Amino acid sequence: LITDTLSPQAFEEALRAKGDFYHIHHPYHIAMHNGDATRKQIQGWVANRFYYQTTIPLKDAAIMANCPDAQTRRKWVQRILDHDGSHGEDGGIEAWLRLGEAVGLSRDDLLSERHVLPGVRFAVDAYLNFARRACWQEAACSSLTELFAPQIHQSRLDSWPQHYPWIKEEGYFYFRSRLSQANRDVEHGLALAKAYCDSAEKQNRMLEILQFKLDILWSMLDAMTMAYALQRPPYHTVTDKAAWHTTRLVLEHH
Amino acid sequence: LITDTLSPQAFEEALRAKGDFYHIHHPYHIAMHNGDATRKQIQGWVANRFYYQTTIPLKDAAIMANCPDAQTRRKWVQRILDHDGSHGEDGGIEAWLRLGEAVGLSRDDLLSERHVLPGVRFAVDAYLNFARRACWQEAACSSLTELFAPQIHQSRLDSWPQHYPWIKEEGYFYFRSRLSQANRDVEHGLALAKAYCDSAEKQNRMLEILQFKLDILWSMLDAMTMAYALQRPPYHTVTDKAAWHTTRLVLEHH
Repeated sequence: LITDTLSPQAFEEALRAKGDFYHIHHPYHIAMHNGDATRKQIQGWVANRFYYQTTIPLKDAAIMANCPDAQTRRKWVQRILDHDGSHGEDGGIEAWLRLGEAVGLSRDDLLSERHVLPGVRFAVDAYLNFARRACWQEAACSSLTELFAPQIHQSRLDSWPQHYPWIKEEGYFYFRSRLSQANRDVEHGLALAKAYCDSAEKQNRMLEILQFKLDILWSMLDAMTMAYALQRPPYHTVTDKAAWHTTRLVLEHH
Repeated sequence: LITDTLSPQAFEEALRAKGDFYHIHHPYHIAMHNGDATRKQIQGWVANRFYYQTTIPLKDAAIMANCPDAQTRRKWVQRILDHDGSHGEDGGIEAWLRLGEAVGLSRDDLLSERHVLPGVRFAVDAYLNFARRACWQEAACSSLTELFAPQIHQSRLDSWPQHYPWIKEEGYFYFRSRLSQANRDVEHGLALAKAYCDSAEKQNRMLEILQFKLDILWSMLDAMTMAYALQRPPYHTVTDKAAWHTTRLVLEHH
């Protein structure tokens, strides 16, 4: 807990220390990364992670709708361009679609969202809903967990292909290459947090908002663990079929 | 799937069939009902279920804010009176607090919401956010899962006191009695569904909405399973203390 307002520098260090809770320390992430995960588990990860990615532009658009500052909006929309693709070219979403096919899932499998677990949906939807309601500074700042991402790993040829030979190399490589080409300022979140949180009370609240964001990523992986690692998907005691809801009910009729 | 529009009485039977997916069929509920749950699992269940219970009034008020029909609102508001108490009298929320005391938790433990798991929080908040955005008819109809609740928590000595004699008898009896006195019309959502859902398209959508409501309840028990039955609470690889966010960010500063 903070009593005396931290300085921009020490506040940056309180923010970065939340990195210890990043989802890379989740066992499901670790099993995947070590080559220990099964085919079902990989495919389930890609299909559920896909839901988080197709929601990010809705979430960025929500922030912009709450942002009366044109200069901020000019930087922020690059996040939407990134995912959706612009100038008639392909974007991040197309990268994730290429990974799906590389791991053996079809375009329609991913796009339909049919394999997305309720637990994943609720966590991801919490992110969107926070961005719809919170002030734009607070919602924008929550994007700074992106600073905890790996080294953009490539000194690892012994990492995925190697570990999972059944994954098609063409697709995987298109995925890694579309993503290393992002144009969004991954730092904007931190710069904004440093400028905006200029009192003890805001700084403490921002650390809680960061915690919320981390709780979302971790909770996505809990849901995957239950379903694909522990044999306990929703309703397993009553049916062997997938029976969870499959619709973004508030945004689409059917 | 529904092909051609079902009659009201036949549509009712399709809604009732979804009770096969009610949360009483979840392993965590079964273990509690069977006498095999631990004290930590029971305490964790009361604390997390209490987050759901304190949210119901907010969700019912969100329905009312979207309902321009006075006649509906006069029935709906009794749900709020049931939960919060009226004319000085106590209400269902006080019954849950007594249940918490009865299983060994303090009122501050419950009221503070500090033990609520993020996975429970995200599922419960998805309910409130659906009610805030969906048309009032669709949001109201989801309350019909209350029809699936068994004989209002009562059986010939098979219960909780014989399996868990450490449960305090005063609190427990206050809980069972105080909940039996609710005045809300639990059928209201089912009567509105039969009147409102008068096409195949509405019927199928309503079935998906009920499924969404069922997925909430199941997903709350998944998160409790992960924390209290499988020793995998959030961040268990990095810390043994509780580090999840504990604040309803969009409704309270701290």
